[PDB]
Amino acid sequence: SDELYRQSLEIISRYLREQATGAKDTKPMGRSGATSRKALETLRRVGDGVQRNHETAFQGMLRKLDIKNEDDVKSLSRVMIHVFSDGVTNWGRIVTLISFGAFVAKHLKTINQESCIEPLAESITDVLVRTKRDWLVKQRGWDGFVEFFHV
Amino acid sequence: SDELYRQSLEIISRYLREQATGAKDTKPMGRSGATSRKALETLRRVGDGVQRNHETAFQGMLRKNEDDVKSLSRVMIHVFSDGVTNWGRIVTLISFGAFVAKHLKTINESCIEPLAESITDVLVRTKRDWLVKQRGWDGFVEFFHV
Repeated sequence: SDELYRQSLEIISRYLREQATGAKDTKPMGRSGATSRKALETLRRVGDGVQRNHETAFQGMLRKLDIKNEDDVKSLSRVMIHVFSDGVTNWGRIVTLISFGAFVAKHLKTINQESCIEPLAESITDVLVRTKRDWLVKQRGWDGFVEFFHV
Repeated sequence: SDELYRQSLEIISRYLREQATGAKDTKPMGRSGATSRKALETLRRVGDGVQRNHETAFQGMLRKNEDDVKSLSRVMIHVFSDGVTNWGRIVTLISFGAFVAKHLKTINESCIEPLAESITDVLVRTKRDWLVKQRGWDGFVEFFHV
Protein backbone atom coordinates (compact mmCIF):
# COMPACT_ATOMS: atom_id res chain seq x y z
CA SER A 1 0.00 0.00 0.00
CA ASP A 2 2.12 2.86 -1.34
CA GLU A 3 -0.18 5.50 -2.85
CA LEU A 4 2.76 7.73 -3.77
CA TYR A 5 4.44 4.94 -5.72
CA ARG A 6 1.08 4.05 -7.34
CA GLN A 7 0.29 7.54 -8.59
CA SER A 8 3.90 8.11 -9.58
CA LEU A 9 4.01 4.90 -11.62
CA GLU A 10 0.66 5.80 -13.16
CA ILE A 11 1.68 9.27 -14.31
CA ILE A 12 5.17 8.18 -15.38
CA SER A 13 4.14 5.03 -17.27
CA ARG A 14 1.31 6.93 -18.95
CA TYR A 15 3.66 9.73 -20.03
CA LEU A 16 6.44 7.40 -21.23
CA ARG A 17 4.07 5.20 -23.23
CA GLU A 18 2.16 8.19 -24.61
CA GLN A 19 5.39 9.89 -25.70
CA ALA A 20 6.29 6.76 -27.66
CA THR A 21 3.00 5.49 -29.12
CA GLY A 22 1.81 9.03 -29.80
CA ALA A 23 -1.58 8.02 -28.44
CA LYS A 24 -3.29 8.92 -25.17
CA ASP A 25 -4.16 6.12 -22.76
CA THR A 26 -7.78 7.18 -22.26
CA LYS A 27 -8.21 4.45 -19.64
CA PRO A 28 -9.68 5.72 -16.33
CA MET A 29 -7.27 7.18 -13.76
CA GLY A 30 -7.06 5.73 -10.26
CA ARG A 31 -7.26 7.67 -7.00
CA SER A 32 -6.66 11.43 -7.16
CA GLY A 33 -7.26 11.15 -10.90
CA ALA A 34 -7.56 14.92 -11.17
CA THR A 35 -4.07 15.42 -9.73
CA SER A 36 -2.74 12.63 -11.94
CA ARG A 37 -4.32 14.18 -15.04
CA LYS A 38 -3.05 17.69 -14.31
CA ALA A 39 0.36 16.19 -13.58
CA LEU A 40 0.26 14.45 -16.95
CA GLU A 41 -0.52 17.74 -18.70
CA THR A 42 2.28 19.52 -16.84
CA LEU A 43 4.65 16.70 -17.78
CA ARG A 44 3.48 16.97 -21.38
CA ARG A 45 4.28 20.67 -21.73
CA VAL A 46 7.30 21.04 -19.44
CA GLY A 47 8.65 17.59 -20.30
CA ASP A 48 8.53 18.07 -24.07
CA GLY A 49 10.14 21.45 -23.52
CA VAL A 50 13.00 19.82 -21.61
CA GLN A 51 13.41 17.16 -24.28
CA ARG A 52 13.73 19.97 -26.82
CA ASN A 53 16.16 22.03 -24.72
CA HIS A 54 18.50 19.11 -23.99
CA GLU A 55 18.43 17.04 -27.18
CA THR A 56 22.21 16.66 -27.40
CA ALA A 57 22.63 15.64 -23.76
CA PHE A 58 19.85 13.05 -23.89
CA GLN A 59 21.22 11.69 -27.19
CA GLY A 60 24.76 11.35 -25.82
CA MET A 61 23.55 9.81 -22.57
CA LEU A 62 21.43 7.31 -24.51
CA ARG A 63 24.43 6.51 -26.68
CA LYS A 64 26.56 5.95 -23.57
CA LEU A 65 24.05 3.76 -21.71
CA ASP A 66 23.81 1.38 -24.67
CA ILE A 67 20.32 0.06 -23.96
CA LYS A 68 19.62 -2.79 -26.37
CA ASN A 69 17.59 -5.20 -24.26
CA GLU A 70 15.62 -5.73 -21.06
CA ASP A 71 18.69 -6.72 -19.03
CA ASP A 72 20.20 -3.33 -19.83
CA VAL A 73 16.97 -1.64 -18.72
CA LYS A 74 17.41 -3.59 -15.50
CA SER A 75 21.06 -2.61 -15.12
CA LEU A 76 20.60 1.14 -15.68
CA SER A 77 19.19 1.37 -12.15
CA ARG A 78 22.60 1.96 -10.56
CA VAL A 79 23.80 4.66 -12.95
CA MET A 80 20.37 6.32 -12.84
CA ILE A 81 20.58 6.37 -9.05
CA HIS A 82 24.09 7.84 -9.17
CA VAL A 83 23.41 10.63 -11.67
CA PHE A 84 19.99 11.56 -10.24
CA SER A 85 20.93 11.60 -6.55
CA ASP A 86 23.13 14.67 -6.99
CA GLY A 87 21.86 15.76 -3.58
CA VAL A 88 20.18 18.73 -5.23
CA THR A 89 16.48 17.90 -5.14
CA ASN A 90 14.41 20.23 -7.31
CA TRP A 91 11.34 19.64 -9.49
CA GLY A 92 13.48 20.39 -12.55
CA ARG A 93 15.56 17.33 -11.67
CA ILE A 94 12.45 15.14 -11.54
CA VAL A 95 11.08 16.53 -14.80
CA THR A 96 14.49 15.97 -16.40
CA LEU A 97 14.43 12.36 -15.16
CA ILE A 98 10.97 11.62 -16.54
CA SER A 99 11.71 13.46 -19.79
CA PHE A 100 14.85 11.44 -20.43
CA GLY A 101 12.66 8.49 -19.49
CA ALA A 102 10.37 9.49 -22.35
CA PHE A 103 13.29 9.97 -24.73
CA VAL A 104 14.60 6.50 -23.85
CA ALA A 105 11.10 5.10 -24.32
CA LYS A 106 10.91 6.67 -27.78
CA HIS A 107 14.20 5.02 -28.69
CA LEU A 108 12.95 1.74 -27.19
CA LYS A 109 10.00 1.99 -29.56
CA THR A 110 12.27 2.84 -32.50
CA ILE A 111 14.21 -0.34 -31.85
CA ASN A 112 11.73 -3.22 -31.62
CA GLN A 113 11.46 -3.14 -27.84
CA GLU A 114 8.18 -1.67 -26.54
CA SER A 115 8.30 -4.60 -24.12
CA CYS A 116 10.89 -2.64 -22.13
CA ILE A 117 8.96 0.64 -21.86
CA GLU A 118 6.92 -0.54 -18.85
CA PRO A 119 9.72 -1.95 -16.65
CA LEU A 120 11.85 1.14 -17.33
CA ALA A 121 9.10 3.36 -15.93
CA GLU A 122 8.99 1.23 -12.78
CA SER A 123 12.75 1.64 -12.34
CA ILE A 124 12.35 5.39 -12.73
CA THR A 125 9.50 5.38 -10.24
CA ASP A 126 11.42 3.04 -7.97
CA VAL A 127 14.22 5.57 -7.87
CA LEU A 128 12.15 8.72 -7.45
CA VAL A 129 10.05 7.20 -4.68
CA ARG A 130 13.04 5.73 -2.82
CA THR A 131 15.73 8.40 -3.14
CA LYS A 132 13.54 11.48 -2.73
CA ARG A 133 10.58 10.18 -0.70
CA ASP A 134 10.49 12.44 2.36
CA TRP A 135 11.20 15.40 0.10
CA LEU A 136 8.22 14.54 -2.12
CA VAL A 137 6.08 14.17 1.00
CA LYS A 138 7.16 17.62 2.22
CA GLN A 139 6.36 19.27 -1.13
CA ARG A 140 2.76 18.02 -0.99
CA GLY A 141 3.64 15.53 -3.73
CA TRP A 142 2.23 15.89 -7.24
CA ASP A 143 -0.18 18.53 -5.98
CA GLY A 144 2.91 20.64 -5.39
CA PHE A 145 4.41 19.53 -8.71
CA VAL A 146 1.47 20.93 -10.67
CA GLU A 147 1.29 23.99 -8.41
CA PHE A 148 5.00 24.51 -9.06
CA PHE A 149 4.72 24.68 -12.85
CA HIS A 150 1.59 26.83 -12.96
CA VAL A 151 2.02 29.78 -15.32
CA SER B 1 15.38 10.13 1.65
CA ASP B 2 13.33 7.51 3.50
CA GLU B 3 13.52 7.78 7.28
CA LEU B 4 10.94 5.03 7.72
CA TYR B 5 13.08 2.61 5.71
CA ARG B 6 16.20 3.72 7.61
CA GLN B 7 14.78 3.33 11.12
CA SER B 8 13.02 0.07 10.21
CA LEU B 9 16.22 -1.31 8.71
CA GLU B 10 18.19 -0.30 11.79
CA ILE B 11 15.76 -1.92 14.22
CA ILE B 12 15.30 -5.09 12.17
CA SER B 13 18.99 -5.57 11.37
CA ARG B 14 19.96 -4.97 14.99
CA TYR B 15 17.36 -7.43 16.30
CA LEU B 16 18.40 -10.10 13.80
CA ARG B 17 22.02 -9.35 14.70
CA GLU B 18 21.69 -9.41 18.49
CA GLN B 19 19.64 -12.60 18.23
CA ALA B 20 22.08 -14.31 15.85
CA THR B 21 25.26 -13.41 17.74
CA GLY B 22 24.23 -12.74 21.33
CA ALA B 23 26.19 -9.49 21.37
CA LYS B 24 24.82 -5.96 21.02
CA ASP B 25 25.77 -3.08 18.75
CA THR B 26 26.67 -0.54 21.44
CA LYS B 27 27.00 2.11 18.72
CA PRO B 28 24.23 4.71 19.29
CA MET B 29 21.10 4.80 17.14
CA GLY B 30 20.36 7.38 14.46
CA ARG B 31 17.60 9.99 14.47
CA SER B 32 14.64 9.38 16.80
CA GLY B 33 16.84 6.80 18.52
CA ALA B 34 14.79 7.09 21.70
CA THR B 35 11.95 5.34 19.87
CA SER B 36 14.21 2.87 18.08
CA ARG B 37 15.76 1.61 21.31
CA LYS B 38 12.36 0.99 22.89
CA ALA B 39 11.32 -0.66 19.64
CA LEU B 40 14.30 -3.00 19.99
CA GLU B 41 13.47 -3.81 23.63
CA THR B 42 9.81 -4.44 22.82
CA LEU B 43 10.94 -6.57 19.87
CA ARG B 44 13.17 -8.55 22.23
CA ARG B 45 10.24 -9.29 24.54
CA VAL B 46 7.31 -10.07 22.25
CA GLY B 47 9.59 -11.35 19.48
CA ASP B 48 11.41 -13.93 21.58
CA GLY B 49 7.98 -14.89 22.88
CA VAL B 50 6.64 -15.35 19.34
CA GLN B 51 9.64 -17.44 18.28
CA ARG B 52 9.43 -19.52 21.45
CA ASN B 53 5.79 -20.21 20.56
CA HIS B 54 6.04 -20.75 16.77
CA GLU B 55 9.29 -22.76 16.59
CA THR B 56 7.63 -25.63 14.71
CA ALA B 57 5.95 -23.63 11.93
CA PHE B 58 9.13 -21.59 11.63
CA GLN B 59 11.08 -24.84 11.25
CA GLY B 60 8.66 -25.85 8.52
CA MET B 61 8.90 -22.62 6.53
CA LEU B 62 12.70 -22.70 6.15
CA ARG B 63 12.56 -26.10 4.47
CA LYS B 64 11.51 -24.50 1.18
CA ASN B 65 23.09 -20.71 0.46
CA GLU B 66 23.80 -17.04 -0.27
CA ASP B 67 22.16 -17.42 -3.68
CA ASP B 68 18.68 -17.95 -2.24
CA VAL B 69 18.63 -15.11 0.29
CA LYS B 70 17.49 -12.79 -2.51
CA SER B 71 14.86 -15.38 -3.43
CA LEU B 72 12.93 -15.57 -0.15
CA SER B 73 11.49 -12.19 -1.14
CA ARG B 74 8.60 -13.59 -3.19
CA VAL B 75 7.36 -16.20 -0.74
CA MET B 76 7.78 -13.70 2.11
CA ILE B 77 5.67 -11.14 0.25
CA HIS B 78 2.99 -13.74 -0.48
CA VAL B 79 2.82 -15.13 3.07
CA PHE B 80 2.97 -11.63 4.56
CA SER B 81 0.07 -10.40 2.42
CA ASP B 82 -1.84 -13.39 3.78
CA GLY B 83 -3.79 -12.58 6.94
CA VAL B 84 -4.86 -9.23 8.36
CA THR B 85 -2.53 -6.22 8.50
CA ASN B 86 -1.79 -6.04 12.23
CA TRP B 87 1.34 -5.36 14.29
CA GLY B 88 1.51 -9.00 15.34
CA ARG B 89 2.14 -10.11 11.76
CA ILE B 90 4.99 -7.60 11.47
CA VAL B 91 6.43 -8.97 14.71
CA THR B 92 5.98 -12.41 13.15
CA LEU B 93 7.95 -11.38 10.06
CA ILE B 94 10.77 -9.94 12.15
CA SER B 95 10.90 -12.90 14.57
CA PHE B 96 10.94 -15.49 11.82
CA GLY B 97 13.52 -13.42 9.95
CA ALA B 98 15.55 -13.53 13.16
CA PHE B 99 15.38 -17.33 13.28
CA VAL B 100 16.34 -17.55 9.60
CA ALA B 101 19.20 -15.24 10.52
CA LYS B 102 20.23 -17.67 13.28
CA HIS B 103 20.37 -20.43 10.67
CA LEU B 104 22.84 -18.30 8.71
CA LYS B 105 24.79 -17.51 11.87
CA THR B 106 25.32 -21.25 12.18
CA ILE B 107 25.83 -22.38 8.57
CA ASN B 108 27.49 -19.14 7.40
CA GLU B 109 26.84 -14.20 9.07
CA SER B 110 27.36 -13.02 5.49
CA CYS B 111 23.70 -13.19 4.48
CA ILE B 112 22.04 -11.60 7.51
CA GLU B 113 22.14 -7.97 6.35
CA PRO B 114 20.70 -8.51 2.87
CA LEU B 115 17.95 -10.54 4.55
CA ALA B 116 17.25 -7.61 6.88
CA GLU B 117 17.13 -5.34 3.84
CA SER B 118 14.65 -7.70 2.16
CA ILE B 119 12.42 -7.82 5.24
CA THR B 120 12.49 -4.04 5.54
CA ASP B 121 11.81 -3.65 1.82
CA VAL B 122 8.74 -5.90 1.86
CA LEU B 123 7.43 -4.34 5.06
CA VAL B 124 7.86 -0.66 4.16
CA ARG B 125 6.61 -1.21 0.59
CA THR B 126 3.55 -3.42 1.14
CA LYS B 127 2.40 -1.72 4.33
CA ARG B 128 3.71 1.80 3.66
CA ASP B 129 0.60 3.88 4.36
CA TRP B 130 -0.39 1.73 7.33
CA LEU B 131 3.09 2.37 8.76
CA VAL B 132 3.02 6.13 8.13
CA LYS B 133 -0.24 5.83 9.99
CA GLN B 134 0.01 4.54 13.58
CA ARG B 135 2.95 6.98 13.89
CA GLY B 136 5.25 4.12 12.90
CA TRP B 137 7.55 2.60 15.51
CA ASP B 138 6.10 5.03 18.04
CA GLY B 139 2.79 3.25 17.65
CA PHE B 140 4.66 -0.05 17.56
CA VAL B 141 5.90 0.63 21.09
CA GLU B 142 2.52 2.07 22.10
CA PHE B 143 0.88 -1.20 21.06
CA PHE B 144 2.91 -3.36 23.46
CA HIS B 145 3.09 -0.91 26.37
CA VAL B 146 3.94 -2.55 29.72
